[PDB]
Amino acid sequence: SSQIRQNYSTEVEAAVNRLVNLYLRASYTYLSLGFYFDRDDVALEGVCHFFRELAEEKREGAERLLKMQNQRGGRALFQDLQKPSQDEWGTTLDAMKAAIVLEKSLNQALLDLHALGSAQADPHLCDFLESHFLDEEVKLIKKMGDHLTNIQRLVGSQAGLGEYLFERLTLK
Amino acid sequence: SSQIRQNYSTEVEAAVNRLVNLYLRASYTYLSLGFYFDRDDVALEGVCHFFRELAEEKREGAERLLKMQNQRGGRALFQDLQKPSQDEWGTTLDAMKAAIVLEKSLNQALLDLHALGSAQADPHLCDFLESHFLDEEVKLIKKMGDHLTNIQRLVGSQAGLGEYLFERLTLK
Amino acid sequence: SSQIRQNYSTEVEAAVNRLVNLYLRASYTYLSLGFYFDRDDVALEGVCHFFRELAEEKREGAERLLKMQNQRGGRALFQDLQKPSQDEWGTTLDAMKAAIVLEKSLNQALLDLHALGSAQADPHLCDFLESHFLDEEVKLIKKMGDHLTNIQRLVGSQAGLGEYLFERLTLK
Amino acid sequence: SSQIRQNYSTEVEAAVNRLVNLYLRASYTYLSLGFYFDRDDVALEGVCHFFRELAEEKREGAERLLKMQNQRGGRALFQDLQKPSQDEWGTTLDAMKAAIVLEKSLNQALLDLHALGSAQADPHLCDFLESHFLDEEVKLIKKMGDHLTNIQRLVGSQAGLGEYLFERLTLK
Amino acid sequence: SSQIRQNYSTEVEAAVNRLVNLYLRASYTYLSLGFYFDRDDVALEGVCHFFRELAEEKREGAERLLKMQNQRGGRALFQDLQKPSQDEWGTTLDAMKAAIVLEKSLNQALLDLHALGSAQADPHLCDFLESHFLDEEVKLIKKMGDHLTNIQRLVGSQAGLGEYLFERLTLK
Amino acid sequence: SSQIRQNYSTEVEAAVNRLVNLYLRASYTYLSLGFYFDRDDVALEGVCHFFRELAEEKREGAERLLKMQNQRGGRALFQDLQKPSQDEWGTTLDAMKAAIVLEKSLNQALLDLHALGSAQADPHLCDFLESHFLDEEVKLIKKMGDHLTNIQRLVGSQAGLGEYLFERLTLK
Ligand SMILES: [Au+]
Ligand SMILES: [Au+]
Ligand SMILES: [Au+]
Ligand SMILES: [Au+]
Ligand SMILES: [Au+]
Ligand SMILES: [Au+]
Ligand SMILES: [Cl-]
Ligand SMILES: [Cl-]
Ligand SMILES: [Cl-]
Ligand SMILES: [Cl-]
Ligand SMILES: [Cl-]
Ligand SMILES: [Cl-]
Ligand SMILES: [Cl-]
Ligand SMILES: [Cl-]
Ligand SMILES: [Cl-]
Ligand SMILES: [Cl-]
Ligand SMILES: [Cl-]
Ligand SMILES: [Cl-]
Repeated sequence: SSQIRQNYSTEVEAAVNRLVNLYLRASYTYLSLGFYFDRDDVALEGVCHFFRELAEEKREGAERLLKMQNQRGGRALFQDLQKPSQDEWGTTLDAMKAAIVLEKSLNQALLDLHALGSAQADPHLCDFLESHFLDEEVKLIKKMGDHLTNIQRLVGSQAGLGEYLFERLTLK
Repeated sequence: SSQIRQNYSTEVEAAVNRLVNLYLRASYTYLSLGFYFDRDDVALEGVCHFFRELAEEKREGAERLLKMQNQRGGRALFQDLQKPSQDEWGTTLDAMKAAIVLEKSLNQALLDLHALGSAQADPHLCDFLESHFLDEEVKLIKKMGDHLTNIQRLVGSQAGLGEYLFERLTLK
Repeated sequence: SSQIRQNYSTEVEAAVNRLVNLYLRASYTYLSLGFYFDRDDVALEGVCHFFRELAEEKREGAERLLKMQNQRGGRALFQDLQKPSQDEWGTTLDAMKAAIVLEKSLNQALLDLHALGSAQADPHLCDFLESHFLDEEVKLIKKMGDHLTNIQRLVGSQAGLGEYLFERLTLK
Repeated sequence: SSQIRQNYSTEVEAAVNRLVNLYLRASYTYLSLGFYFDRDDVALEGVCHFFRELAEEKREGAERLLKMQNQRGGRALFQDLQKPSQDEWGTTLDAMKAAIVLEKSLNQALLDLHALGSAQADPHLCDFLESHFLDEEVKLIKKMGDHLTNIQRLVGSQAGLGEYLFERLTLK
Repeated sequence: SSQIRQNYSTEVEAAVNRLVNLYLRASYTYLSLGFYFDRDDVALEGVCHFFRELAEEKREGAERLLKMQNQRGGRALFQDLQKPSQDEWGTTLDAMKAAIVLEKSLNQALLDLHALGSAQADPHLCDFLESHFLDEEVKLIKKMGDHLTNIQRLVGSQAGLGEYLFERLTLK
Repeated sequence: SSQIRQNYSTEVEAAVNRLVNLYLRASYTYLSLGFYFDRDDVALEGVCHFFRELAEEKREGAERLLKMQNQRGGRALFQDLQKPSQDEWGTTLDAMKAAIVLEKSLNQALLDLHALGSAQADPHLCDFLESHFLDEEVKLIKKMGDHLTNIQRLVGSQAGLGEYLFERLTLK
């Protein structure tokens, strides 16, 4: 094993690889979400953009984890990437609900990894998560909750109109 | 026939002239759409602008086809231009539905011309269409589908309010 | 009829639509003229350019009339566009003679419309014509007469040489 | 199926999704290659950089395919992502040999997709591949062949020295 | 054969080499044309320049074909270059007639190569021709036809005068 | 013969034409050398570049000779261009040896032409050679000898490694 590796458990190494799979799976989900909102029969450009930007953010999260794995002397191992949970995503409301579920699963994986780092006394790992992931996730989940509340307020009234207005005046 | 003309069938030449007629007819339709939304009793400025810009795009499409006809040594022939299918265009929803129908007819004419070019082994024609028309049309039709979905979401609720909001927050 | 419409007769409205047809027909004629001078067996680039620029000017004239129709609360109605009077345009002299005939027909239509506006006491219409069309047409017809005189002086001598020289030293 | 979808076969749609999987698998392989060359006991920074930049290029290829899938009205479907073929990559020579094998498999998939597009008369697909993938792949494979020849010339002599020199004077 | 070569037939490879010979032969012809118009007893500087610039364009065409041959893994093979068809080129009219004959032979060779690429399902080759040669040739042939018409118009009248005027007012 | 021609022998005229053939033949050889080093199975980019730049230099030499031929009132005559002496060029060492042989043949042709100019008392010719060719050739041959010595020093040791290092650290 590495000439560089120091205080880096095989348990963290493996969990890191699993987290990479989760983030790339999340990126794939957002790719599918984005392109669904680009369909001529859905056509909510601002929604498409919001998800496509998240696909990039999650890929970037994976890359950051991969770089860290090499910095610590672990070995990146890639697994098959499951396709997204749906082929069609319903309304903006349905899609944002699915996004916040996804982000909470990522968040919980991050927290689990942190707890493992703390159990293994791996402060570099803890700092890495604290510095590049935990706050970003909190911020993102908050934003999603904000959106959900606004989408919900709009679409009790008259649903199509509310969906359009949200896209035009919050997302675009 | 031309000193320049090479691999340019009489069938493509004629189809090009017909496509010019279709694009100018489309430009005329958008001129009528634009000015209908400028009526004091319709008064949706952002809708007027969206259609007036399309009238310009379609005229520009025609000109591009005419320039190409001369570059290949074909002879532009102009025919009468039929007036638009309607004198009044209803709501923003009605108008966008009519626009996407129109654009799909243009798209199908483009695809037909491409197939003719491919049957005649005219790769300059194919490239010309691929480069200046097929993607533009795809993009435009997608945008229209996006708009339609947003208009529809807005105007199940309460129709006038939705029509106003769309114009103000997506189009203007 | 319009919430905006005021002092705008149905007779002017209809004449405006007819003038739009005439200007678009003129634009089509100039498109054909331009591309004829681009043939490898005609090959007078400066002549091609002079006509292609006029096609744009006439389309722009039509658009200006269409915008005005909507500003006054009239309804644009488009008709078939007749093809140009010729498929081949002869010499630069022949082509300029045909252009000045065309421009005089446009001019006379403009004057007729003005007289109708004056009979209907429609000073907005009169001003619109006076401001954006009557002087432009006068200027253009003068320029064409200038060209014709110079073309004619050149091509009594030795015709091909004169045609080349005009293109090179006046048009290009 | 889509309001936008036109001339886009289910066979191409599916092949596109498969190509996305291949490009993301390639990106994963390059992530593993990059981090292997960052190990303290391998320590060839210029090699690490060369592979890490390729991981980004392949992810970007996938994204471009996903964007195109949505533009055509197809539906992105993601599958599990297999881990890379090796956990340790040997020498720079071994690694470059594995890279060129990988790139040739991507190239052949691209060519297969093109042939399918050509069989389905899908010129947008053909152009998309021709414009954004086929030449890039050719260029890349050439570069890899160049590197391989230079690596091989260096490491018949005295292997460690050659590996160092290549990294320092070609890659860094 | 090449480590890079993929979908590149021996028939295209050979035809490419032949096209290189044709373009370099064309460059040589234009070199001779240029210098003939520089003779003290011909002395038409603008004609000399027009041909000398074409010699450069054709050499550049050859180089572009050679670069492409290497990119595809073909092997450039050079053959003897035949001298130009004439040692003296007559008038500007004679010379432009010879130029357009030459350009049409190049054009037909380009079209033949395209057809071969299409028969071999070599879309990189087709795109290469479409993108860097077919339109350039069309444009050039059109320009030559334009010149020929202007030269001919000038020199029915009084030949020396027309030849001078063309050089001074179109070419210089 | 020319209105301009003065003190320019038919012997020099003919030798100039022959030198043009030699320089274009040299340019062709360098085109083949360049593209050989671009093969995926040779892959020495810096070597490819060094030869491709020489192909341009030799074409430029030919053009300079052609311009001079016209300035003196001679008549450019082009002959077939023989293909290069090899289809594959071996190692960088083999290729540089072939290049210096070629350059010495060009140099000797230049010297022969100078001697002919001196025998014919043609000081314009002598100056032309002295000013634009003899020193360039000396400089180039010296550079090649420098390269050869460095290539040879590198590839007694361990040949592949030396070939790579030379390309990376001298050529690239
Ligand atoms: Au910790
Ligand atoms: Au085609
Ligand atoms: Au009036
Ligand atoms: Au195709
Ligand atoms: Au093809
Ligand atoms: Au001398
Ligand atoms: Cl451990
Ligand atoms: Cl799974
Ligand atoms: Cl035909
Ligand atoms: Cl009709
Ligand atoms: Cl009235
Ligand atoms: Cl009519
Ligand atoms: Cl299908
Ligand atoms: Cl697998
Ligand atoms: Cl073959
Ligand atoms: Cl021959
Ligand atoms: Cl002599
Ligand atoms: Cl020989």
